[PDB]
Amino acid sequence: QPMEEEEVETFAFQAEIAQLMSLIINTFYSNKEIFLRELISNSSDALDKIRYESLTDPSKLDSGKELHINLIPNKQDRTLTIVDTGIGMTKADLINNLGTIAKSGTKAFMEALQAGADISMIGQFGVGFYSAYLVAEKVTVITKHNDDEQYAWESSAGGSFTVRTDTGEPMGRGTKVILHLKEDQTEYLEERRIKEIVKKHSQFIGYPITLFVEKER
Repeated sequence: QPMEEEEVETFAFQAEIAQLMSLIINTFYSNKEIFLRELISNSSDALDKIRYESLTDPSKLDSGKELHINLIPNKQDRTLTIVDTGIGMTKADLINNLGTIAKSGTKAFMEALQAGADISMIGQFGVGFYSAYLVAEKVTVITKHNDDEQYAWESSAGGSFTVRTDTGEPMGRGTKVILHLKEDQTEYLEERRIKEIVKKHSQFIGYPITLFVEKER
């Protein structure tokens, strides 16, 4: 059949974000497990936004009433996926919030980290997303907001990310963060380890969380 075409938009990370990513990637931190707490917290926040929005306008849940979080480890692909049915992101929200716009806490957080702060402090500085890079060599974010189409963001750091219209599995609404794990971080695909960390750091959450455990492949 003829050659297909797809548009891709490649963006440069804001300089301090790029520096933070570099620091996260290329420096040893213990306690890397907090990446999961941070992504769950972001899903919980996203779920809060759609829940409150929907109080006033219940048609915001036409894209699905269930408000929850699924964790999906895949040993074959070496990916841990965190899926929520939260508000999601429009394409503008995605490009804005995940890389191009300076974030208030980047500078202060890098100074803290160097000065010896535990990486666990990252969430307090509003840049918790980037803790993904403690364990993942590449992150893909799939997102669908009621007001826009489904988009895929991805980055392996190196100072750039891409956004394109997602040609993968449509979602009704929410965000899916796919962590392509580093070879030495595969413990985060083990159900016992995931359960240990969720229990330890994510007892707060306010929505149902479900771990899907693979039994065939």
